[PDB]
Amino acid sequence: TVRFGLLGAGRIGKVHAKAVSGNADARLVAVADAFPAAAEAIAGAYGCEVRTIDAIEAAADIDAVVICTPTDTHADLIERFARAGKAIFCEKPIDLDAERVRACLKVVSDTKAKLMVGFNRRFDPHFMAVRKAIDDGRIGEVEMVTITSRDPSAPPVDYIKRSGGIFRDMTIHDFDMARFLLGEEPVSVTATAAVLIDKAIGDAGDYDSVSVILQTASGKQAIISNSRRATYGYDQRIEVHGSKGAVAAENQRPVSIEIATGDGYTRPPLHDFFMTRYTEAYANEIESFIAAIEKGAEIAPSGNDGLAALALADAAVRSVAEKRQISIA
Amino acid sequence: TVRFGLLGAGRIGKVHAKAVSGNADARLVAVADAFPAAAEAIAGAYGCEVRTIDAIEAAADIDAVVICTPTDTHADLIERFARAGKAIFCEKPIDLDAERVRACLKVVSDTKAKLMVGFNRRFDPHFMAVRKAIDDGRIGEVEMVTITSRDPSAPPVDYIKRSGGIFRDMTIHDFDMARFLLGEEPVSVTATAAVLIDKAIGDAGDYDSVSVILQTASGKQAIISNSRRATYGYDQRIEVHGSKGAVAAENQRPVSIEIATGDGYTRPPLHDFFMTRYTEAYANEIESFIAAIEKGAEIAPSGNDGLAALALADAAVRSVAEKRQISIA
Amino acid sequence: TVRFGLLGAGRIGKVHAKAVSGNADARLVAVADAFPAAAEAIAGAYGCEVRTIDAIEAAADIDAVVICTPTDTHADLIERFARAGKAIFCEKPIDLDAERVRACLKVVSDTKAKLMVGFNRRFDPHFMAVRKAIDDGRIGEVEMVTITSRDPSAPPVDYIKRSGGIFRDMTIHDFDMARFLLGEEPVSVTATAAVLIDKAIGDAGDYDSVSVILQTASGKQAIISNSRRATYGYDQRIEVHGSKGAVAAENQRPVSIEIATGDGYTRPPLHDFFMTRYTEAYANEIESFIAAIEKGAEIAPSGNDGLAALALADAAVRSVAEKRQISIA
Amino acid sequence: MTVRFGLLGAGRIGKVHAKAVSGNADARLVAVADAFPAAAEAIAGAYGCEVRTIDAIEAAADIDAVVICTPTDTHADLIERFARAGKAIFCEKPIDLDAERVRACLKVVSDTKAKLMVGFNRRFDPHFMAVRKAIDDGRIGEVEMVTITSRDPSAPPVDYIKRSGGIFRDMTIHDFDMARFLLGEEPVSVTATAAVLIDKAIGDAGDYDSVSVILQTASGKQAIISNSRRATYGYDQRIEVHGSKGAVAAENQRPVSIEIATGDGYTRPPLHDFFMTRYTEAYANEIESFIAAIEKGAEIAPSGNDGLAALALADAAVRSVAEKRQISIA
Ligand code: NA
Ligand code: NA
Repeated sequence: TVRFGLLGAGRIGKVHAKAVSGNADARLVAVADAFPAAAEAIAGAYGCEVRTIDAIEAAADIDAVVICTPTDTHADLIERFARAGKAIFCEKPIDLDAERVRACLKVVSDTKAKLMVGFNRRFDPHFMAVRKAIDDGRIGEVEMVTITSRDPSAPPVDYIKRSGGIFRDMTIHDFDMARFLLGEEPVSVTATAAVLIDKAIGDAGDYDSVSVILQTASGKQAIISNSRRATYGYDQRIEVHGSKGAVAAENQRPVSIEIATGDGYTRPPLHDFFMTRYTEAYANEIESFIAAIEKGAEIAPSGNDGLAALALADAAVRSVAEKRQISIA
Repeated sequence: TVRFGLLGAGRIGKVHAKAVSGNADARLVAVADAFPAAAEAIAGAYGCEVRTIDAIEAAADIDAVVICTPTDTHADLIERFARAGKAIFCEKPIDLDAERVRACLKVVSDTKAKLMVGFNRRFDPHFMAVRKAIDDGRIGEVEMVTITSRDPSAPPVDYIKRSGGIFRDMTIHDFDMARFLLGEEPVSVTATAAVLIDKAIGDAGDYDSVSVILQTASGKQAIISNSRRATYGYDQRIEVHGSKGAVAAENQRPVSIEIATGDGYTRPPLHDFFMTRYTEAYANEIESFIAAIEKGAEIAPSGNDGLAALALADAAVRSVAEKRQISIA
Repeated sequence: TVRFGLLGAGRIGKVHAKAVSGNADARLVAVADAFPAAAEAIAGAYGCEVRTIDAIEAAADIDAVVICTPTDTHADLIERFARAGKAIFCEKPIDLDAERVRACLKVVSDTKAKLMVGFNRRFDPHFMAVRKAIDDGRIGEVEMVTITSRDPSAPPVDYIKRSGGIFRDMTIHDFDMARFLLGEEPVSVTATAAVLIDKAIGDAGDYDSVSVILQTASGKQAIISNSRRATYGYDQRIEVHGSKGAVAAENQRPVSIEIATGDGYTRPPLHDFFMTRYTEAYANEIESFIAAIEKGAEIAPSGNDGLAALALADAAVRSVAEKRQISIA
Repeated sequence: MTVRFGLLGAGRIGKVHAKAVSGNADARLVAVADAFPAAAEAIAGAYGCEVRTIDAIEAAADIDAVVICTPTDTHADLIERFARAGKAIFCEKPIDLDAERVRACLKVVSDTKAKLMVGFNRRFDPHFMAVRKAIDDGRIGEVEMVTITSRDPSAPPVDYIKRSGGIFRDMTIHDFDMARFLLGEEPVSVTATAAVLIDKAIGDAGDYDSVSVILQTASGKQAIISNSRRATYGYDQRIEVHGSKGAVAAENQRPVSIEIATGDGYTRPPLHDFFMTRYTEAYANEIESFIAAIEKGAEIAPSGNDGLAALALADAAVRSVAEKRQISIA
């Protein structure tokens, strides 16, 4: 069985701890975090040791690591763990700077490391079923993709300043989803953006409401709509229109009931955020990773996928600034 | 009693006739049409006269006209009937050339004439309830609009050649819808396009699958998605995300049943023909005209709504060709 | 051209007058009612005559009659017009007393008259589609039928006293629906009942909340649920489970929008009034009556359908009182 | 503290509880038993617990609680034995098919102050719980009329049918419990109909496969229940409650929710095959509630009396079909 070390014991870390513990072929061996209480919290809940990042790098009883530390640490930590011969799962992003990313990937290649990036949406049972429908020919040739993502609320200002901006922090999942759904590469990005929700996000130099169109060489188009706040919860919809039809995945909620009164028919709001919306996705993610470890199996999403997504995000940022379509090729 | 002349005895003409005839405050006095069998059938159906356009224009027993003739006759007809002192309902568009439309409206302004343009979707009960919800404060401030429209099949190449292209012929309804749903004027347009469905359309100098982002001065965004072909029928969706919540209108189908087997739960496809989808909007549209004549209120959608829609289409054509964001004057 | 007399100028009469007039194969010739002004308002609108019932019965220029007068006149009027050789459409029921109904139908049979009873739900587009799915074999052999009907508001006591009680007045439509969906005769009825909504209904000797199970000789079962009051509107559902799958018809509302907030996703309530739900069914029913006259066609729903549905109501009453399953002779 | 569990029975239902016990943070699966050692071994293999005998689990100091997933004819005796041995007991439905036997069993459970929860897992489903909570919160006013539809993907085999006590005792039993859960009051009368519409071999075995039931309470509230042994579209599990101020319903669940639209229509996937995947959250919540009962001493629901009450409704349904009349509940 595959022995895991977890780095980062915050929201994202907890979600991965659960997934690892839930997986029958995986053992969660140690946790590390800057805040010791935060690693202890997970150590208790799951019965694993607390350790330093250094110690996990050094330990021969760690086959793989899961990196859920802050954004600034990622590229460094991947390189370190690839040097030490660990299989690596790293949460988005590899880095905010595309050149730093390329450097980090050279190391992975040179060390022959297994790296999976965290685009968890590719492992959602619902979104997977959309992709399998496309693969089975149910909608013919893909033509037009529509992706709408709305977070329940914006992060605080401090996270925004470090985050790399909405396109890189939020829209990046959707850029990856567009690549996942289209079946081929976007070669052009045009984007609009505004600050409609909270001035303070503008003051920090970010946007909170963005719209994007990507186009491939064959003309297929993907439209992305993003908003940092929705009162009804975590909006996560995909839709693909094709020559033979369309396929969509509806929004998920934790509980599905309906109450009818003179005021109408009411169903509950959506999941608060990724923690509960993507529980099954996290389990499928870890399982894929394990298959990619214990067998020599194709890793996806790869380091190449994290870069391509950032490339689109960078190209969107510029599109907004230069008020025009930005080539990628 | 409002005395009507009808110019155009085709499919739409037949509908508007039905509406006018059955309205208690209006009478269909005469019909004019280049197809003499078509004008005769309507005359027989509603016991009114067949007249030439000239006779209807010069007649003293006609208070208003419904213009359902081909697009290239619209501007000229509007000017003539304004000068003759009739009130005018014209089917979209006024003309295809912005410059021509401007000159037409100068004539409507100077004659002080009543002109409604046929943007029927403003009169759809479902879309009207969406706008009403926004008016009632139910979603707070409008932030992001998404509009999806897909026809059940492409037009024939002869129709395409005199249509003025997808942005002017199809998307024009969505541009108006966007203005209807946004609080505000769009001041920028950006667009992508392709020929995904039938190369005969690309040859004829047109696109069949287009995407459009519009932004207002306050930064509000509307996204428009159009496809000329959808095997599942006539797809007409609007959604508006706001600060307090979101509102949307659902697709319509002629019967609401569901059959469940080992293959799944299946509901029928949507309407296979636009006129069946919009039977109520066409009725409300004329009813509203006839009512706005009598009390003599100011009219929407108006000539300028006709122009603004077209200019937005014009900017979309440029935006694709110039691969950049185009500003509205 | 089928020439009609309308007997009864209340709200139902007005709707039926519309249907007859608008039909290319029918003319509304005369209208009777106990209140002169009611009859005059209809006749005047359709440019036809006010006549006495006696005159319509004697008249050689009347081919068919629509009966919309009070229930206690139906059996007598049907007999009269059957003897007079007119085709007959009668609003339910023939009479509240099954022996009286049997007498009426013997006269109908000896005179070889044509009689349709107004079980308008058989002509609803949605319920017809369900029945067509069954006829086409899409659910295999019918096994289990579930019918739910709930009114928006309970009727006033004076309505109740002349209604024959909930089973004869309300459930009667569901009993006919059951026969229509089962495609074979129920032979047993088991029912329960209560006064849950308004004690005044119980004080008048009636119930407001009832449950019924019908079973056929082959063992197929239909369950019926009825409530006199639902704050969410006029609930009318049918479901049929069969050997290969199941089929259901969904509730109808005036507009199809949805608002999402932190309180959840809310669709509007159902129609608040029954005639608004059944617009098309009333139109189809009359259309189909007129086509059956033009042809020499077999008229359904027939007098016998009227009797069969009442016999089920009578058995339900007795089942409630005697706490047992009642066999239908 | 950690609750130490012995599992008795390693079939389908046993596997589902193994998973739920395993998945719970406060519990450890220590021992499995089964009459077929391969089946037990398989569960021991996959979870790293021991294969013991039932006698051993009974005598074991290192067992706090048992989950009884053995055949139905062993339930009442096993409950009495583990009650006397001081284990907390979770028992899959039924306690017994015979109400007098159930009564004798509950007397032993009461005399030994044993903790017994019976397996009406539907009460722990997040969707059904939220229906009940909405009713508790007053969102539909006073309950008036309940409608429950349950349809299995396909019928069990004849050998199972013959030892099952028949469709009312074996299938509808869950819906009788659900009706009591939703109504808030006891049914006092049962009237039912039945037939063999699906497979004549069920009828030849003395059972029915398609049944309809109406329950009524003293205040007049009514519950209609519809059951079919076979639905091509999967495991149909719906509840609906009409009240004075509105209605509340839980829709069916399916494993994947997508929609494909073509000229043929808009198609969503079929439902869950069976209880194994439909009720995974419910089985977690149930074990969680059982542990809470063990840890805090809270009174248990679904209790022994709830198992008895559902069986008494089933017995009344059987009589109602045979006698063609409404049967009152003692
Ligand atoms: Na006529
Ligand atoms: Na555990």
